[PDB]
Amino acid sequence: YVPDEWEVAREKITMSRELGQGSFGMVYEGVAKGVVKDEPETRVAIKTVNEAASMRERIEFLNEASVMKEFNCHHVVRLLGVVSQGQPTLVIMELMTRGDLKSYLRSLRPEMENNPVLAPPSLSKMIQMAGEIADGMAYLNANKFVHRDLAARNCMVAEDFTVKIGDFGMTRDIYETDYYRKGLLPVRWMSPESLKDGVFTTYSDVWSFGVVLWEIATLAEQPYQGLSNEQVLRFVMEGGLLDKPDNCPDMLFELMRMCWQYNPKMRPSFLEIISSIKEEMEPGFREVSFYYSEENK
Ligand SMILES: O=C(NCc1nc(Nc2cc(C3CC3)n[nH]2)c2cccn2n1)c1ccc(F)nc1
Repeated sequence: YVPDEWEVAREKITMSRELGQGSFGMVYEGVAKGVVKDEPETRVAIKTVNEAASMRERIEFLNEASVMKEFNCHHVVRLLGVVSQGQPTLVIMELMTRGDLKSYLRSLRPEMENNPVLAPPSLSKMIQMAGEIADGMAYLNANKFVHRDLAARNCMVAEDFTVKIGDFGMTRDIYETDYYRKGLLPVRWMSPESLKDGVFTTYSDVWSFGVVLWEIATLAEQPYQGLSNEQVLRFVMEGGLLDKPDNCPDMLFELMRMCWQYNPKMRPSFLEIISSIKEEMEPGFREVSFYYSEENK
């Protein structure tokens, strides 16, 4: 691994409580100095590798993390720095206190005790999440990337409830059942063309986005529940679709349906998705989004 402008002296990092498991190891919260301009103390997340990992693994952890270096969008989790000189190997990133979107959605399901409970997210809360996710995705596409694993588990929730495209390749061992080996495919999120030809584009990311909306509307139920992984492949490739979740506003299901057009060319783009809901976005969206930025053509 070649040390970069992203290197941060170990002494500038403080690690406290653990947050949750990542791909190469436990993710911690803590504080960092000089990673967000000249801020002496910024709350950050700290990715680690298990100490008993080889030199090869540590380098692989660092190389994977480096793909994030090119991005700077309000609706994509930011990489802040890297600790590669000596051990433990660290990656410093924007702190998302509310965890992955799949865990956050699952935490909103009623508990089964006799106590009071928050009603499920309103349509406006669901649209705000849809817009922020679509904005991060429109940003990635403008930067010539195909995500290939867009799903609620790969989105993160901030303290203020802002949803962002999360850190890349972190949930394959957290949500094992969301992946199918017979490499590892997230079949319940895949477009018919990706299942048939193994090809992924922004239009297949759009398909997966529709699945993310269905996850939001069901509080992260498993898509195509009652179908096995092989049955999912067959059902989707034959033009089968997910049912409208009970109580899902038709407006929201219609957007899912546009995302699930069998032909990828007939699917809306992420910019097209945002445009259709922009009037419903909180006013700050016009100030922070890629959509309203100078970068959006
Ligand atoms: O890291 C993931 N999950 C573990 C986790 N992380 C939390 N917060 C956090 C991690 C990060 C960046 C990786 C450094 N920022 N904020 C957190 C807060 C509460 C419980 N958890 N559990 C993860 C998951 C999906 C996805 F797409 N990307 C990353």
